[PDB]
Amino acid sequence: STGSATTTPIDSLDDAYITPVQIGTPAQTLNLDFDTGSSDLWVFSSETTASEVDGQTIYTPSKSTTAKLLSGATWSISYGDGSSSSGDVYTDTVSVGGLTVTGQAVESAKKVSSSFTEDSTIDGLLGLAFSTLNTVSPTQQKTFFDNAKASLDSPVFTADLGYHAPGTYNFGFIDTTAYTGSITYTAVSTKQGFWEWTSTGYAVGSGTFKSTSIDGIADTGTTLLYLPATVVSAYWAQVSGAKSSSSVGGYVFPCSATLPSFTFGVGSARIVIPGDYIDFGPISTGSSSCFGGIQSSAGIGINIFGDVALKAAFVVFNGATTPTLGFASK
Repeated sequence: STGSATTTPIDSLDDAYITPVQIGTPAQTLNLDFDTGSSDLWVFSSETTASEVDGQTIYTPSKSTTAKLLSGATWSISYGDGSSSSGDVYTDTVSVGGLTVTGQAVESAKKVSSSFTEDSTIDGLLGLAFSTLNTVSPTQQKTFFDNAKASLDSPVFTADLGYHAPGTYNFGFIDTTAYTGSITYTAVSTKQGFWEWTSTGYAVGSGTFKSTSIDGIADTGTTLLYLPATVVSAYWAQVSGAKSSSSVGGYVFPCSATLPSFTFGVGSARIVIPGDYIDFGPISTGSSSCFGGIQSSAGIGINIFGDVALKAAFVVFNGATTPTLGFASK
């Protein structure tokens, strides 16, 4: 079996992408953020503290004939940005673009931090990292991908994110019309529970490619590209007036400047991120200082190939016994 769903940016800056997901019987459609950097499927629900809900569509397990409370199970998660959520667990039927999983753990949020409450367009997260990161206690739960794996024609899912435009998440097949050239596959380490891989280098604009190993994670749930200070300083030194600002919390650049492209290596292949993808617009409305899409990973401890990098490629997440990541130009 296969599944195919359209994912749409939530705003004009591609801050996040939402994909409709059907939960329960009869279906309740919620717009979830597909996150390859986490492994919990959690939703805003009828149990979420009324003051922490601001416009989201909520899941109501009492209206679903297939919902079952997973007795005693609780969850609690904290994200890299400091945001957090917790609550209880239900099992229910979950379908993504025609692909159905029965008995999927659906983590009902009882409490959510301000960051989630503010984002009225996001009803929850659908985690696609390895099930070893799932926070359900005392019995760890599987991700939607892990549960669907046996039913899939191929144990893969693909991410084809758009630049200021909708894209697609496909499960169980590779659309040979969505990319150009060939797909370069690279080894994945599942040791930390992430889609962790090694980039073979980088180039800034039309500069020469520097071969150097950069370990990092393929993370659809992170907006920006976070790389070592050395790489980020080499990029921003090519933009007139660019600087790191403590007030803002990152590199900013004059909105009038033209940004060079950024190339990252995948084995012997090169992925080119156009300069336009690195522009995140004014730091405040009317400001002449614009926020950069390439930031330092020094304060995080892990390099992250977020949406800025991923949207420049057709990306294959191969969940076979020996996992791999595939990248192709598009």
